Amino acid sequence: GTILIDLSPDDKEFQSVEEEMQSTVREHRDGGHAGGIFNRYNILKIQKVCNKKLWERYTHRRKEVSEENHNHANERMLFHGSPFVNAIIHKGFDERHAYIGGMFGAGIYFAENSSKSNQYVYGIGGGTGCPVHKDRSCYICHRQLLFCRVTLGKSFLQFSAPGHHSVTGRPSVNGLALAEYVIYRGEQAYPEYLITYQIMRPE
Amino acid sequence: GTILIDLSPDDKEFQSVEEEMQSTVREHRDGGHAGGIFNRYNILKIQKVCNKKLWERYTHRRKEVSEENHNHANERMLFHGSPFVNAIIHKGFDERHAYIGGMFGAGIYFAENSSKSNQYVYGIGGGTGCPVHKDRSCYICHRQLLFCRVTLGKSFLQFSAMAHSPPGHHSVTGRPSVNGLALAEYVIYRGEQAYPEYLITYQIMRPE
Ligand SMILES: C[C@]1(c2ccc(-c3nc4ccccc4c(=O)[nH]3)cc2)NC(=O)NC1=O
Ligand SMILES: C[C@]1(c2ccc(-c3nc4ccccc4c(=O)[nH]3)cc2)NC(=O)NC1=O
Ligand SMILES: [Zn+2]
Ligand SMILES: [Zn+2]
Repeated sequence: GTILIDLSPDDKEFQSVEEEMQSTVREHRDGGHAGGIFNRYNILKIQKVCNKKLWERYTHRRKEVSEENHNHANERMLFHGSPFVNAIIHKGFDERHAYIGGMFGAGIYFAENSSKSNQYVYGIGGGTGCPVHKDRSCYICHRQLLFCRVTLGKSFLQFSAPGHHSVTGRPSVNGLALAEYVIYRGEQAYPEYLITYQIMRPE
Repeated sequence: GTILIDLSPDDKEFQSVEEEMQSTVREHRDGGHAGGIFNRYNILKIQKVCNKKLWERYTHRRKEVSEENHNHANERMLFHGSPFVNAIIHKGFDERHAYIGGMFGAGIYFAENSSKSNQYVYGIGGGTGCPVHKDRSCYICHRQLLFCRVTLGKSFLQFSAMAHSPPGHHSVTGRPSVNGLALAEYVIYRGEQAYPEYLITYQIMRPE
């Protein structure tokens, strides 16, 4: 089903996805333990992820949700990082992609902060870091994030210090952090862009 | 200078800290008024607090106390709840964090019962409860406690009915004399005598 199409760096679509990726980088309270130390990325590639059957699975679920929420899908574009980005662009999101111990309750997690999703590229907590150097802050190995179309519908607003289709994990302390979100059905997200980058060591 | 490092639920360090939380829940004489009604917590996250500077400030004070007490720091792990948990992990403890009207005197209070420290998450007596529902028994909103390394030194034993250190003492141990299920509470006078080692984020859990 799945084909990847390169966006040229000169394409406006490449440029708006890049800018979203760069501009939603923030400092993390772990000092970069999980995701490494950086303020921006070297963007290597941006690919549109085209799969007709996964896309129809998304629009169909989107429909159902809009119709349970006064015609409002409450659709966002959000980041997702995972060691399973390959399975996801081929087979779609599903239960095995759910973060069981997630801070806002078991489900599939998405972030407004690209740098938050970056923390999960090598697994929970950055796991053991890159597979080549075991370096969570590796500046050499290439990473991927997905920039995804997510249907939130009626979102349960949860604060950190049934009748809902998602949870919004609002930040409270950390007046720097953006929102995180959780869906319970894989069909409510579609992995539209695949972004290959390095994190860049600061000056 | 503070960094917070997540511990994994599979880490035995995570597990020891959680069990310390859970196993020290008790009934309170307020029926849950200040801290809410619960028998256990839902632990969302445990982070180690790393800050090289506050840590040296802690150990320098501990050595002093230890020496003044015949080489016994009398160091414990104790809970602390406070609306200012975020400041404390950055700045450490100082006299801003002293409960002036505390039962065992003006100073900085620590509990062996996690549920006792939980009564202070939203202020003394639980203030007006969570910032969003104004509900002191809120089962939805996230709370944080600190589990801290605390130097007692020579501790003055004070019995209860339930500023400046006492004469040549480095702390007070407050021991409830009526209720023997209640565990001890402690007071220090110097912020440097405590280090916030873990930050635990949790919800109290509704019982059935
Ligand atoms: C590796 C895996 C997992 C866990 C969490 C995340 C993840 N968690 C997040 C939490 C907050 C914000 C973003 C993310 C995010 O982009 N990704 C990704 C994959 N853990 C798991 O049980 N299934 C997964 O797919
Ligand atoms: C809010 C504040 C305060 C007062 C009491 C407590 C507190 N009091 C306790 C008393 C007994 C046992 C534990 C605690 C405990 O964990 N925390 C914490 C903060 N009052 C204050 O003057 N400074 C504070 O930080
Ligand atoms: Zn590497
Ligand atoms: Zn609340």
